[PDB]
Amino acid sequence: IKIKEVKELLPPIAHLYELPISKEASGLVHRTRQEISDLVHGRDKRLLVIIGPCSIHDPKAALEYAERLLKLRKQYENELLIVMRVYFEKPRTTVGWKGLINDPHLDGTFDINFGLRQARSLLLSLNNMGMPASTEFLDMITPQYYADLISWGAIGARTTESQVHRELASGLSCPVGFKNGTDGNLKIAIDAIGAASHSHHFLSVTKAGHSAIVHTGGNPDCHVILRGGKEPNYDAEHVSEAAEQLRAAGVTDKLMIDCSHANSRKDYTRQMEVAQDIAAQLEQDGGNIMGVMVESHLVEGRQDKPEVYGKSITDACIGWGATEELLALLAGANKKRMARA
Amino acid sequence: IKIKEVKELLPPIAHLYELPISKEASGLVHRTRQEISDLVHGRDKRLLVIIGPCSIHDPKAALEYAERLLKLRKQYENELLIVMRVYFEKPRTTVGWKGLINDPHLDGTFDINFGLRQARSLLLSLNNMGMPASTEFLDMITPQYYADLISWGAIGARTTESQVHRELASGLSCPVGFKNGTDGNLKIAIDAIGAASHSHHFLSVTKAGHSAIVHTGGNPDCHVILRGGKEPNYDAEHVSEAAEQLRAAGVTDKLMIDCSHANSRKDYTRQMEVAQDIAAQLEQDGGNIMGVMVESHLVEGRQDKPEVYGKSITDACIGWGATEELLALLAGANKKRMARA
Amino acid sequence: IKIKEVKELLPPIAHLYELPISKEASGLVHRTRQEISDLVHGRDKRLLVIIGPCSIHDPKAALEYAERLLKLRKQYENELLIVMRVYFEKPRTTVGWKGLINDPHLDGTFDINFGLRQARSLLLSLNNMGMPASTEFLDMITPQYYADLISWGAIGARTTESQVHRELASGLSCPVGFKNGTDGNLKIAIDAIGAASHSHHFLSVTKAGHSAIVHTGGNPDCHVILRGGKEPNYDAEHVSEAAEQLRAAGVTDKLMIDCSHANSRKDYTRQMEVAQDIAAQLEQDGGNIMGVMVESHLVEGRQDKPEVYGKSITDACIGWGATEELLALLAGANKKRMARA
Amino acid sequence: IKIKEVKELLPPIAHLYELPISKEASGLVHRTRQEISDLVHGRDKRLLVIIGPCSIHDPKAALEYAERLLKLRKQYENELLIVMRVYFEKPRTTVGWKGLINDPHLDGTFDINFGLRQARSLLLSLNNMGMPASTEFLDMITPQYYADLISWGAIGARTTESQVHRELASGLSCPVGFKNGTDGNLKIAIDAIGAASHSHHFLSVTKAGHSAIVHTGGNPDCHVILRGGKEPNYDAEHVSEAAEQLRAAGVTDKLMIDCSHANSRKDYTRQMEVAQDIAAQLEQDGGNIMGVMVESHLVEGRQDKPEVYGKSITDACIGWGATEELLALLAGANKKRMARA
Ligand SMILES: [Mn+2]
Ligand SMILES: [Mn+2]
Ligand SMILES: [Mn+2]
Ligand SMILES: [Mn+2]
Repeated sequence: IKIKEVKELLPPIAHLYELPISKEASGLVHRTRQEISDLVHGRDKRLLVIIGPCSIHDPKAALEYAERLLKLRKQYENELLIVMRVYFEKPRTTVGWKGLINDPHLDGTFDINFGLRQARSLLLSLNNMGMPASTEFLDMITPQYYADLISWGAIGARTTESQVHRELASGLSCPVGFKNGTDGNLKIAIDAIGAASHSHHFLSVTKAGHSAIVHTGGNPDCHVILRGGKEPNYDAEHVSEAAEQLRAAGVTDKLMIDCSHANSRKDYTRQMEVAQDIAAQLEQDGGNIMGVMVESHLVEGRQDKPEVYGKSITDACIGWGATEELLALLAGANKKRMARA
Repeated sequence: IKIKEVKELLPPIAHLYELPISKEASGLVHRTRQEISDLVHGRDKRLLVIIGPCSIHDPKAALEYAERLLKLRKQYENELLIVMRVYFEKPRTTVGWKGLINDPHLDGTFDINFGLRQARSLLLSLNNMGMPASTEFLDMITPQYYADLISWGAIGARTTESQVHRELASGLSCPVGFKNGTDGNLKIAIDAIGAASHSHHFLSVTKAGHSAIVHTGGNPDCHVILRGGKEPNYDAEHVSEAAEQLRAAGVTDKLMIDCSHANSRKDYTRQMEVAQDIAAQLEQDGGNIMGVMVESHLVEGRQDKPEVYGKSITDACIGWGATEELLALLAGANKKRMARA
Repeated sequence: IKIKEVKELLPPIAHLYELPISKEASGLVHRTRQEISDLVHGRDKRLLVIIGPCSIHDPKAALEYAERLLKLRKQYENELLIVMRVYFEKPRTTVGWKGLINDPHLDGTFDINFGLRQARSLLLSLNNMGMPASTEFLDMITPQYYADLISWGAIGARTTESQVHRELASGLSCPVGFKNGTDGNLKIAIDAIGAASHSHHFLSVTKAGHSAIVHTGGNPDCHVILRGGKEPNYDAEHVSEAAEQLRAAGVTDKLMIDCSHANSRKDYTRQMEVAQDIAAQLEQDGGNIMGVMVESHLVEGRQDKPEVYGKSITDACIGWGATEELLALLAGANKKRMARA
Repeated sequence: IKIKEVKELLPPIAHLYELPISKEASGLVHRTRQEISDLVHGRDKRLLVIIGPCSIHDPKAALEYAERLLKLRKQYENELLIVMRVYFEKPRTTVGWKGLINDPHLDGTFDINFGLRQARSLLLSLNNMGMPASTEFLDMITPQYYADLISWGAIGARTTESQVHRELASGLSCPVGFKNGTDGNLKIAIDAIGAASHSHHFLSVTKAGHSAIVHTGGNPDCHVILRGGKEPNYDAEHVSEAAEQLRAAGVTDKLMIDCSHANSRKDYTRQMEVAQDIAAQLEQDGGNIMGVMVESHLVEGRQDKPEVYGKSITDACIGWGATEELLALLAGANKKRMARA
């Protein structure tokens, strides 16, 4: 009774067969993961910029966004390592649309086989055009379908404390950022990095769709993300305090700052103020900052229904023009940080 | 490449074949779930008491504990509905032993097939002798191996905000309690009840060990568990405030109070003080209280290595004598509440 | 031990997702099966003609063959029910190429996943143009990949006596012809119809690639195929004797005659002689004949290597010109049989 | 639609977990296989004697039979290599009971999971007491459940010509005997050896119950079994003709003779007469003979319903006293053949 239906799911290998990773995508992913690892461990001083839509609901608008962003990725490549946000899985406060995978037709039909196909296809097209991709890993089974095409992964604020999410991260091939908790707790993200760096044994699902025991090796390229709590936590004093806590736990004291969510108090117009503060830190010193996150789309704001093209149906985003402004600000500031060497 | 090995896992059907649920277990589970549902919705005024070890590491001692507890379950049955804690999965702050399923030989061999077998076998013997069982559902795959034998489930403080745990709960056949967050946030637990009461579509693993899309019906019997935060939250004034919030979200305002963890501040001896405060609430009014949780074993305290029989290797528990005292206290207090009707 | 390796196999559902059966193919298949069932039980007097290549080794040629045969299928539709031979699985006397599924690139690479995909795709294109398809079911696992597209099936002379093939036939949705044995034993085909008409329990593999127990309903539309032994068995006397045996076993006394294999002494130039004999039987009486089988391709003969387009690499076939002749012979003869209403 | 239901099947790993092969069973199987291989290729001149019930329908009687046979296996070990017949799969002419796996309760309930469990359990008890085991491999999926416990396999007369059976044999770790066809055709057995000695790619089912592509290495230890046809084929003249044909095909000219089935025809006691003829051949020369097959039980004859203990419900068997006599005859004769070294 509590389970109304069990439905057919295609295993990852079906999608892999139709959409094998190309040589060029495979090289881009490999390189971008190493370049990000370098930032995490303080070997390079470019700023990782994870930027793009709160959520992907329309592949067409995503590829249009990617095309515009790719120009800026290239233009700023000596200062910034730009990776697009390509988020397919959304955690809700209670209920709501959980993302393109879970319900790609945006109407309660839950066509997950289509969703996974469409996700893999978009990620392959992105990597093929030269745009690497990032996503939040929320589900335990979906990652086998597309993790080979992801250069950087997030664990959400709502799952940073979760032991199964820490286990998942311990087996991912990409670097992973763990967000502080929804009321501001940083210690859980520091503890997550500790957990995810270790080997684990746990149950998962293979590429062929069958359950198995997996033994992971640990992920050495995890870091923390500052995304606000009851109050914002992006400023120099908060960064300095986090770095101190990170060092005391013996993990990397390089961290990423989210300009959106609780750092902008859920007002997309405040993302630019955050980025201005970060720019000012980078100009002064800013040695503990390795990255920033930005919720950005073609058109600003949000809507309940997907009426307007290139506008978020989840958290409100800045628009394109404001995106060019914010990237130019961050690239100018980091150029100065990098020259201080 | 961050995956060191993938190992063979027996599907649930293998364990179900060797250990089918008996008529008597099945009847006990079905009726205990309905009895608890009645407490969650305020139809009955007995107190649900979830009591037993922080963790199971030794089935033999668990059965000895269960035989003692069964006499009290019977004695107090008009005032208390006593259900044993049989927790096979432990969330750690960073790393550590994750419980009997994950590493039943307590030595880092991760014999999960044996662990699942042993979990199911203990649960079946418990239900067969008349003692119903409760556990924390932490892993997404393990529950198909033994959920049929569980009368009440917990979602931990660290995972209440996790969407995949809310989805799990929405498909469970037992009532589920959601703990408030580790620093005291209640809202996430109230939100979880909202989420878990609804229907979801998500990926899970069948009894045959294959991935599938599952469509759940929603769980109408979820409630909150007060387990402390930065400060304890067990007293009347916290109960009253939680009840108000619960009513404002339109969900059940009957809740459970954990005498252990952050409500005792990690001093097991304080579980009795908490239970005394609860008793005084039940005596004065206590209409919003439907249950208590208690970490109890044969022998009090804790130890790092499993040297002493019937003594915890995880959180410190009260011993058997203090357990008899606490249950007498709660039964006398509730008998008065119940007479007020 | 003596297994050199185990390799990844996509389950049927992967192929069904990429190549769903169309409305029109589904209607054609349903219709053709009922029409054939009518022949098997003597409800209609058209002649079923199973005609085409010994084996498919080039889908392009097969589609060209089909487009030609389609014009004859339409032209003769009141006298003949023409169904194309689309055989993907070949039994060898010892070793040799086992067909397009087993080794589609014809070079010992055994790309079975490609082979299955290609088989399904050809079958679907055939049914979509209006040509129904027939095949030999030799393998126990391959049928789930394409049986939905097959209007008539054979069990080979080498497998008619095999219990696992009889079981298979008992669960197929198409009519099935059982060949007499390689030395001329007819009793095993009669026994096979008996067996295949009954319900069975046995092990098989689901559409999802998992082993299971299947309980079949029996196949009421089975019949015998006369294909020679030590000596040919196509003549009136053999037909009369077979009919008698069939009636004595209580099964349908309508049978099919193969013009090729041991009835032509493995000499493709002899197929026309057999068809002439059959025509003479239809002209005299021929009441126990419901069908013929013919090995036919664009170009006559055979070759060891696939050098010449539209020429067999297995048993030698008659060419297109000889095919037009044979069909016109059979249609003229059956028109007369049918007019004796 | 012609599938009335699909039912749950435990994979081999479930049975392997409850009944792992012991060290002693594993040593016995390994040793027996090699010893049989030595017979097949003429390195040792003991006679393989495959002896026991036509079919196993009662594990208790089978173990009692094995305890009696063991004493003779030991007594005759320098002359004879005695292996018990433990046949769980039976090919029927049309329909009938297909053996203990397919329907263990002998009542049309088709409890295959119980049947596979019982089969494995008996085979393990037999190997543990020191009695090695032989069986006919008829089904494609069942072997994974118990082949590890089999020292010699047969392919039946009915399936010798079947390509999927030849494939199966190519992947078996035991020596395999192929029977001549039901009407006496020896060539198909000789062709089967050729086939089974080669490497093949085909679809099969893994120990975890999932379909896969398998690549076999070929079985170098196959041989022919003379089991009669239109006429018996056990005498010196038939053996000499078979040896010649075997040598002309370039395979082993050491063969086995079945005393039962079409060699003894309608009189099971004629098995003794066949064995007397074989003994006389061994005394005279008999260089091409490497083994015999005998259908033998505690009690002679056969019955339709399993009313008498230790009596066949399939083909009629000689009784225990005749079994002692036949073994003594064969051992005395072979002792003389061997002394002519
Ligand atoms: Mn967002
Ligand atoms: Mn605890
Ligand atoms: Mn042919
Ligand atoms: Mn027999």
